[PDB]
Amino acid sequence: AMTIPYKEQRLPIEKVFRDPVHNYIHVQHQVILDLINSAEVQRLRRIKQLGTSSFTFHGAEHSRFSHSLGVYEITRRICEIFQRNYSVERLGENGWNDDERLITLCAALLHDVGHGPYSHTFEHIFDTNHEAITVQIITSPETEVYQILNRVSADFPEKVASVITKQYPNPQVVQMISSQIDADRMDYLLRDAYFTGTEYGTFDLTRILRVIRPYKGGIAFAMNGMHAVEDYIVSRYQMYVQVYFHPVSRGMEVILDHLLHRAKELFENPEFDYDLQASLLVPFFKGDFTLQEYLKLDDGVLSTYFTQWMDVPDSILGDLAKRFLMRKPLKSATFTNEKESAATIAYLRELIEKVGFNPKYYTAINSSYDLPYDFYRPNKDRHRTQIELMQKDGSLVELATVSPLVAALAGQSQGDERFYFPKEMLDQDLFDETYREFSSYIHNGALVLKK
Amino acid sequence: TIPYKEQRLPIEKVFRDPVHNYIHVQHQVILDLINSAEVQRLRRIKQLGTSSFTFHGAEHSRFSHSLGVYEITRRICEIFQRNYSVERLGENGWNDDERLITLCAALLHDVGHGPYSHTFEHIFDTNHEAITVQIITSPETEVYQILNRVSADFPEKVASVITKQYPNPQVVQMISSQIDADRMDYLLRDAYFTGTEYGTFDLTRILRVIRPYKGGIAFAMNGMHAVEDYIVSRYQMYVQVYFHPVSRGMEVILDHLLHRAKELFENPEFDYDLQASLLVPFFKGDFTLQEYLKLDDGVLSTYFTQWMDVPDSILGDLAKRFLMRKPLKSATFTNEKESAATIAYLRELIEKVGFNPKYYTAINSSYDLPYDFYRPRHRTQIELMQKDGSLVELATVSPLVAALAGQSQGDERFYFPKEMLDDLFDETYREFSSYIHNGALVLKK
Amino acid sequence: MTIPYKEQRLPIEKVFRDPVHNYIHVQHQVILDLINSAEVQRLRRIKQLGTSSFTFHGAEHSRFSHSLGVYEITRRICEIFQRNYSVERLGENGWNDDERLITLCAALLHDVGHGPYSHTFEHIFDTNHEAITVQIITSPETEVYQILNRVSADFPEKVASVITKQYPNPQVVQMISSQIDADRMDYLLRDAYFTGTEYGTFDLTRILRVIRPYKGGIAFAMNGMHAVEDYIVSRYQMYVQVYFHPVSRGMEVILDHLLHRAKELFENPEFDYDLQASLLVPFFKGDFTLQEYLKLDDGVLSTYFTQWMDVPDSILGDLAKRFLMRKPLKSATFTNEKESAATIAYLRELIEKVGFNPKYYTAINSSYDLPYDFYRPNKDRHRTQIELMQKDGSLVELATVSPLVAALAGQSQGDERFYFPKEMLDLFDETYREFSSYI
Amino acid sequence: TIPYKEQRLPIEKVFRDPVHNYIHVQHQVILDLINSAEVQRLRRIKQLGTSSFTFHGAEHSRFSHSLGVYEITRRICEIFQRNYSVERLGENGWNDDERLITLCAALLHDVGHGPYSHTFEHIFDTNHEAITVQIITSPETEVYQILNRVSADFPEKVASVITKQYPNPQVVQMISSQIDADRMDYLLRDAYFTGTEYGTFDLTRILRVIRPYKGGIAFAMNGMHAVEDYIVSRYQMYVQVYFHPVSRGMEVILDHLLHRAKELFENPEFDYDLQASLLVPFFKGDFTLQEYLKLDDGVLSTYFTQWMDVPDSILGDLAKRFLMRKPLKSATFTNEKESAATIAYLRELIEKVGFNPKYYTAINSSYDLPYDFYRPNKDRHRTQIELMQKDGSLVELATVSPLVAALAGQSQGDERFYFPKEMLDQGNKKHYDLFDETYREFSSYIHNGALVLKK
Ligand SMILES: Nc1nc2c(ncn2[C@H]2C[C@H](O)[C@@H](COP(=O)(O)OP(=O)(O)OP(=O)(O)O)O2)c(=O)[nH]1
Ligand SMILES: Nc1nc2c(ncn2[C@H]2C[C@H](O)[C@@H](COP(=O)(O)OP(=O)(O)OP(=O)(O)O)O2)c(=O)[nH]1
Ligand SMILES: Nc1nc2c(ncn2[C@H]2C[C@H](O)[C@@H](COP(=O)(O)OP(=O)(O)OP(=O)(O)O)O2)c(=O)[nH]1
Ligand SMILES: Nc1nc2c(ncn2[C@H]2C[C@H](O)[C@@H](COP(=O)(O)OP(=O)(O)OP(=O)(O)O)O2)c(=O)[nH]1
Ligand SMILES: Cc1cn([C@H]2C[C@H](O)[C@@H](COP(=O)(O)OP(=O)(O)OP(=O)(O)O)O2)c(=O)[nH]c1=O
Ligand SMILES: Cc1cn([C@H]2C[C@H](O)[C@@H](COP(=O)(O)OP(=O)(O)OP(=O)(O)O)O2)c(=O)[nH]c1=O
Ligand code: NI
Ligand code: NI
Ligand code: NI
Ligand code: NI
Repeated sequence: AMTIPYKEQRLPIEKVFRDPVHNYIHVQHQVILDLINSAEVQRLRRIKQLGTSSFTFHGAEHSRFSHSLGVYEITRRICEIFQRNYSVERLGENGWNDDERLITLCAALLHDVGHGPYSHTFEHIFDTNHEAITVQIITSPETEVYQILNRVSADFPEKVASVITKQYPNPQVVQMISSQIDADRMDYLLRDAYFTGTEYGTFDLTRILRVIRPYKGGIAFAMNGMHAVEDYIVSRYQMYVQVYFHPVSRGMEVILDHLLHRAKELFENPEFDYDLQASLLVPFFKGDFTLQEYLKLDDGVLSTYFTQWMDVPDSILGDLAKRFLMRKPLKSATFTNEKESAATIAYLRELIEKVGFNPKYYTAINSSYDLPYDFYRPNKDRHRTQIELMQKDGSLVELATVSPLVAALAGQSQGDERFYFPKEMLDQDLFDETYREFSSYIHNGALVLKK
Repeated sequence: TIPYKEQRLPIEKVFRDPVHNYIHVQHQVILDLINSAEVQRLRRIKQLGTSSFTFHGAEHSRFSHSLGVYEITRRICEIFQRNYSVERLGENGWNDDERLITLCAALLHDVGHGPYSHTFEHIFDTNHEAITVQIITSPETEVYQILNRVSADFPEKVASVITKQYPNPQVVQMISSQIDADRMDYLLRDAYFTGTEYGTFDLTRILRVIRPYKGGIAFAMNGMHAVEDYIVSRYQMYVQVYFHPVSRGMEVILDHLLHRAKELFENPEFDYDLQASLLVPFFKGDFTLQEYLKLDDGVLSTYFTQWMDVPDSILGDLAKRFLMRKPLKSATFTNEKESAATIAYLRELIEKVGFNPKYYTAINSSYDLPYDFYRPRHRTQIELMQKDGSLVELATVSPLVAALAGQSQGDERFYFPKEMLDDLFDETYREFSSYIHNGALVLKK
Repeated sequence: MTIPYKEQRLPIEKVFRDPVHNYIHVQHQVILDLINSAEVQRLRRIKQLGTSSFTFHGAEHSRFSHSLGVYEITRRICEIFQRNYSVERLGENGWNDDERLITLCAALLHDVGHGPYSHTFEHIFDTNHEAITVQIITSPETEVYQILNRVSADFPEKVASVITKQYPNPQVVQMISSQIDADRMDYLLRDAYFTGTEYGTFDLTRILRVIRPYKGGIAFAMNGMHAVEDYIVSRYQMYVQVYFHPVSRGMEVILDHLLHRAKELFENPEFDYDLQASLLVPFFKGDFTLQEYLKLDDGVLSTYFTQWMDVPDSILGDLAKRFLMRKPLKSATFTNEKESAATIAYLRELIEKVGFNPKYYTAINSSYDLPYDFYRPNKDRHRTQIELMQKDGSLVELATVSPLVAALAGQSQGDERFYFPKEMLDLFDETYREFSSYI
Repeated sequence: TIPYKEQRLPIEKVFRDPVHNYIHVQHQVILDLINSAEVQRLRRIKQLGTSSFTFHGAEHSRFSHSLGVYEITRRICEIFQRNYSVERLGENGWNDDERLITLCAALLHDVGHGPYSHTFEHIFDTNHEAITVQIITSPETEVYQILNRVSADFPEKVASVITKQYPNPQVVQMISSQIDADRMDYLLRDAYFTGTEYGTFDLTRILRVIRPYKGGIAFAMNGMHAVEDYIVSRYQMYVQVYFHPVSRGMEVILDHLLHRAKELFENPEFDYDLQASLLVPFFKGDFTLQEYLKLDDGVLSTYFTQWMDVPDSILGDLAKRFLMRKPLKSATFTNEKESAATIAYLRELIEKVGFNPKYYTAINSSYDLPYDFYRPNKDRHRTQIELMQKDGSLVELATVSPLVAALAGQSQGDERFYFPKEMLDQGNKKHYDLFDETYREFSSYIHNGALVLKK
């Protein structure tokens, strides 16, 4: 027993957290344990990983907390492997340097810490940015996370954040958390599939762990593992078109967006004279918030305020709050492009209006390209956009050049376009002719462009 | 127009479920119930309460559990109709005319649960069974309007299944018995989401041996082992998950947090605004059904977040302990009588160092918990059906089930702040420590 | 009075545990009798993948389990069709559940004519499994026929017409045989399950959620395009990684040359030795009865091989050792059959210098010859389309709307391999320490 | 050149396996053993014998099981070496010099099994452990020539691990104990192929807590529940799969079929040709290793097909019953002594309708099957699963697990009486009246799957 500095302190016994996806999360460092236990990581239990997806895939109730630990776990497994077989002691200057282990472990655990409730929707209404806030959390002395990291060394908070912002000077560390095949994507693809119940949009983590390699340029995958790397791209693409891009979840998302926007407009309007009782949102209505105010938000804050709003003297706010709480998403139809459809969309909005729906709150144009999921688009100008396969002689070849399957998927390359509207426009009074004519513009789930 | 009662969906509707793969909805009435306000609200209430603090995958809702119970129930009905109908077995067979009502009841069996049900009923004296019946039979609810639209007597009938007075024992026992769709779903779903997996017995195997008869529901003798596996899963799920001390430590905090909130609300000397409008009728002890329906898990945690800044050190700390996961630790003890003197002394030491033992200690046993154990109320027991129709008791023919019945080492725990086991309060902490060895009380005083 | 055979539903359905589908559900007496019949039972002793097990050692599943899986998938389709898309609701574009029994029987029986190592066997002895399937279904001598004849007199021929694609209900025909059918779906899933190529598994439940009858047969909902894509990708992965594997084919060549060599020394009227190959005699002669064929299974051949290891012919004895002890020939990849012709003959003579004959130790082999076909949709042939159905009932060819499926189709995966002994790569050293120049 | 014992393959050779995903081979010795004639023939022998008749997925070979056991053992040795080497725990630690012999013993543990091993040993008085040792220690085999090439004394040492005489308890217990690589693979693999998907435990959690100590192999106390799940899976596989009556019905037919063939061969008056050359040494009770090694499942089934046409009624029919799946039906009974006179009477009745009772009936119990229950003997080290406390002391599993005590206390084995199915049923719409009253008399003794003794 010696004087062990904080950065190297180990728990007397390994701590294990049951996880349905990875079986166990293994924790050996005091620092990592203290981070998991910190106020701002604990906060992630109360924020759903998949936002509105749970309305379509009702198993999708998992938290950002569990995913954060999952990412940590995969990262830990990679570090173990790198140290065992591909260390600096074995391979020299560009081998894995295990002094990088702690920072890589912290970066993995904390990568999503700045996420708020329904963050994609919250960011569009309130001009937050989960990435900026992640950095702020890590480096602002008021957080428990900072106080832990600063106890490692004085510059440790800045270093951890630089990993997340991809400015850290070791590409093996950067690319383990963020690349085209990283611990982050690997956990969420496995976890989202496990909980939605789409268990066939799933690859083999262990085979990928068998072929993952560190090198001078970052992280590559041995050539004999090409097929396992293919399965991963297959899962990635399957999860995108089947789960994340689902029209009904997006329909709920549109409601949420329009709900939060109406609230904000009401708060700012002097002619509106009722109390929204939404104290934790006030700083965001005003566009003037602190990190502390932000850290108080989670999914429950929003739904709690929505419940209180079902009684508001505003018919639109009231209805939108109802729609979100009770699951009444807007319906959608596809169109080709914004330019062509413009005239038809405008006219359908007129019809919707005439029937008593304010088009601003009850319609939207929506694309899957707008969502935070990117396709594999390997480009030799941005090295972190490629998946590299390592040949036996140590040379690298980009995945798509050797895999026709991947090249076919990377070339499927397409995001959709949708127009949203109330279902009651199609469900079937002195509005007969209006509904009849609206329906006639919808065929095979698509806008008929007659105008 | 076709009658609501008979409104079968021309195209089946399916909901992907990670446990059962799909929930199949085949009747308009069932779809309408799933879509109704008071079922939807179950999305916002966690099935397992504080268990997620121990098993972080246990974030599944009462909503997904309710759909699961409905699904297993649908599958038993389909097997009953195909293999054991009245058309074949008469009196001992299944009358599929009962399908709609059995399905509505299975879907709604938990609709009156509030947030952190067990804890909530301890503080505010609510009752989920009674509220479930209220929801089904009160005209103000979407659920009622749907059921009443079936026929005028249908709400009361549906509720009679849940009260266990519906005159069909096959219908009653499908929803509630020792082995029913409810327990089968939660064992499988809890196992699936916690990742414990001990509680994965083979459902299709039980579905293959489940039989109707004149006095309820039995299991074919050739399915004894399948039934044993279910008993084993229950045992495991109870001993490993439901009775977990850490989860119960978080429950004690929640309990004490809500009590302190109530006390402050009633405190003439308390100036601060709790901004807890939805909890107010419960603080006051005068609440309506509509007021109860507005409650969910997110309501409580939102209010706890606001409370973290309250000028009451106890309330502020208890809210922090719940939101930031700082449970009381616990140690086992055997006797309420002999450990008493020792417990009283530990409370002194805890107080000595500045924790109010009313808030920062508790006595807790797994006997208090909502779930129970199998020991052979009106019927509630497992019957094995011989090929000749006669019925045998499971425990009489399975020594394994018999052995586990007598296995109820349900503990007793004293809860206390972790700080006690880790400034010259140091001697007090050491004293306290010497009374605790390997998560168990050392009886000294 | 008593129930017609045609209509004998079991009081309690019978279940067969299957690791792929969890359960095979049997609810008709006709189906149970067929399952229990002599010619279906013999499929237990014939491997589904022949020589693949030498490369993927878990692939020891029989054709019997595959046959039951096809039956089971077919049953699930019918049950869904009846529930949601029956004639009662859709008329002419709907499913008529009176067709259930014939469809299930055909599903179950589709492969009954398969012998041991089917592809190889047909190449040497000139047999045809399709023809034999029909023989079995229509010959008074089989238990299968007796069962079907008991349903009604014309039932055997109707069942067979389903297999031969001549039956007048395209829905019945396409369920068993099309571009995505119960057959393909089971073997892809099962071959994946047993080889352990875990992905190559697609989501069957999603396919069964999107599968639709219509007047011209079987189509798939447009909103299920991605599910259908998942199927195509699995298909591609299985072909490229499993069915086309060179090591498995290296064993196929040995077996081919082993049986072909045994034919020769039986045909050769000179050298006299008891081959002991009682059950192969009719096949050497090319005149066999059906009963003679039905006695053939994997164990028969390997039992003969065990004996052939000591036949005075060193070529046959070696070949038998090689097949029994897993000693496969190696292979390399080239492009043209006319361009490479000079390169082959040179190596042939160099192998003969070692003391082994190129006629039995080399071969020309391509992936395109195997009993597996790529999805190649044509404008004229309706059999080669996967049809997607829009909500208005209009059909769209899968490849028209899926670039991924299109890009995979145009990917002309065609192998071309020359086979040679491993002993080449290592008499004295100065014989085969030369011309390894093809790496 | 590098010594054979140390020879590593240029690149790791991976074998796709549906159970363990991959089998990993690094040693030249292991690759050669896998490739050897005696290991290869395990492809031609089913692991579960007659189980495939009740669970039709169960067609996996003893070969894939052998690679599985090797793989699990390799994973354990790997864990033992990097976490519990002698360099770290000294005396209680793992000595990686033992790796190669342990892998060899794991791969070869079942090499002496012939076709339908349990039935075959009953009729022909073979012993698969004896034969395994023979294959390892006999110069005539490919397996010997590989092992002896390791070193002169290596074959004897490999054999001693299997006979459990080898001095290192860690090596012996990894391969044979109450919780070893052998049991772990077949439980998982048998579950995987039968499709009893919930008859499985978690290999990865056991691997996380498995540990060497001076007296062998133990498991960290923090992994007790995972050890529990292993016992649970073990028990459910026994009761649901291995002990299945229909599978045992087919085994009874196989047993009597082989017995009849032996008897017919021994009859001087019966001069018909059985055409079963490879079985003749076994009929005679005089076989060599080489004659045994030629035997597999395909040899037997081939002979059974010919036997369908042999002019003995009993043999022809039994051969048909085995090829065509016509198992004997069965009824349980609890006590042999009290049931004995009744069984004799039922045997008379069965005989009366034309079924020779010696071939068409049987009595067997699950106790007779090669699956032992967990019964820890407090003074017999080998019978126990040891859990290691934080203090380093060992505590037997049942001692601290009520569930395991409950399962271990419920350890029992049935008793069945087997008879032709046709004794019970009377066709579709009954017509066959000539023995009708005998069928009814017989039927009155079979009730609720059990033999009923009249009062
Ligand atoms: N209706 C409903 N569907 C749910 C729920 N949870 C998950 N789902 C799944 C099953 C549905 O088929 C799928 C799509 O949701 P909707 O039914 O609202 O959209 P869809 O376009 O199917 O509407 P429709 O078919 O016209 O009722 O989401 C729920 O609470 N209610
Ligand atoms: N510490 C901690 N444990 C968690 C969390 N989520 C799940 N768990 C699980 C891991 C362990 O199974 C179990 C242990 O909880 P604790 O660390 O609070 O209690 P314990 O007394 O076992 O450990 P301790 O001595 O308090 O560090 O809870 C979390 O966010 N923090
Ligand atoms: N050697 C061998 N491979 C097997 C066996 N069972 C399955 N396999 C699989 C493992 C490999 O994925 C694949 C390769 O088999 P081979 O070693 O015969 O072919 P390869 O071209 O690797 O020959 P090589 O060892 O490189 O000379 O076959 C077996 O019993 N022996
Ligand atoms: N009949 C039959 N069953 C099989 C086969 N392969 C697996 N099994 C399974 C499914 C059966 O429910 C189980 C029991 O076999 P049997 O049907 O021979 O015995 P059981 O006592 O069920 O006779 P039963 O037909 O119910 O009077 O074995 C097969 O080829 N034929
Ligand atoms: C689109 C899609 C849905 N689902 C799930 C999500 C939902 O919970 C459930 C129903 O989804 P739906 O989008 O409703 O799909 P459906 O074809 O079953 O019916 P329809 O579109 O006509 O309503 O199935 C998948 O698992 N995979 C998929 O690819
Ligand atoms: C007994 C048993 C059977 N099975 C499988 C084996 C068979 O393939 C299939 C049929 O089992 P059976 O032994 O036939 O039992 P059953 O209840 O399905 O019907 P019966 O007794 O009337 O025959 O189920 C299990 O998976 N688990 C079990 O415990
Ligand atoms: Ni992430
Ligand atoms: Ni419930
Ligand atoms: Ni087929
Ligand atoms: Ni074994």
